Amino acid sequence: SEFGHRTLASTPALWASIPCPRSELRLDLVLPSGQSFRWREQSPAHWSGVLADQVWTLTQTEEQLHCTVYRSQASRPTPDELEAVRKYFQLDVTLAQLYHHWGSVDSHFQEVAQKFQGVRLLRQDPIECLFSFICSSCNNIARITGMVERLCQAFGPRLIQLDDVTYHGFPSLQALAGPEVEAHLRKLGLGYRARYVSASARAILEEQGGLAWLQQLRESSYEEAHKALCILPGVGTKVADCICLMALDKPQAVPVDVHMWHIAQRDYSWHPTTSQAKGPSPQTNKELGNFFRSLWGPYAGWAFAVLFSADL
DNA sequence: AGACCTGG
DNA sequence: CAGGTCTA
Ligand SMILES: [Ca+2]
Repeated sequence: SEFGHRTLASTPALWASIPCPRSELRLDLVLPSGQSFRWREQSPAHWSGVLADQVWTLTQTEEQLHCTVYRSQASRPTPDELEAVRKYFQLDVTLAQLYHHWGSVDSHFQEVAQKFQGVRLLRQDPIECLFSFICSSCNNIARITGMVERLCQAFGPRLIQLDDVTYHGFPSLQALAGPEVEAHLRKLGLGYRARYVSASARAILEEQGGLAWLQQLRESSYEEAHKALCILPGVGTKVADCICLMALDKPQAVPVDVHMWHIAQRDYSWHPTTSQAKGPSPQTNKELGNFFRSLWGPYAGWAFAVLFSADL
């Protein structure tokens, strides 16, 4: 009872709730959908992972988001810890309002949205997001999830152990910039991605002014943030957009890839106007990005996440 | 337009 | 072959 991952039923006194309807958030649609790769459904409807440097288990009912944190001396989450959860799901951004706006300017969105409510954007830490997505090229969610997990066990601080699962905080820049990190990462199967992780860690710390340079990009504009991220090795337009959208508060960022094309072509009969090439390319991808921004508005990135989930 | 790294 | 990135 006092051991293993908790459940709302097994340790009722250790859970605290945050008012939140399923219409504003659906854990099963957000946590394993390629935004964050650190969440696991260790027990049906119960999701565990690291948030604000601690381990949490989350589960929801129709009107509540039940949270539980593991630190010593067991205890229900404090009002301040709960705010960290609220900020992580950016609960201040009302989904009902967004769905309504996107649904009123886009018939197709309104159709698919009906069955997929609760899809919103997580507000992730810049470092975790940068290196997690550096590992995203040529990999599916499952592979990415594995690489990120071994990377954290290897270079991340040990937090606590639940059952046979030991949680680790995400690796720091210092750790990732360490010597022989690349060789070590290759043994963990990160392949050529190992080099970018090592190279980007050292580049930020030794050429850009460190952690401050990254975090500070949140106060910077989307165009400026995107441009800056792109100098880092292993980070291109795609990864830069994912980072801007997921960690730098740039909701208008749309990460274009082949999947997005499939949707643009099938559900909007979209095709390139500016660039010559009629297939995916830097110039055409830039258009697709502008197309959806023009269609959905300031939160075009959030809107696509919805379609991205409806397409499973 | 290839090369870079591996399981499904 | 997979959500891409880098380079000729
Ligand atoms: Ca780059």
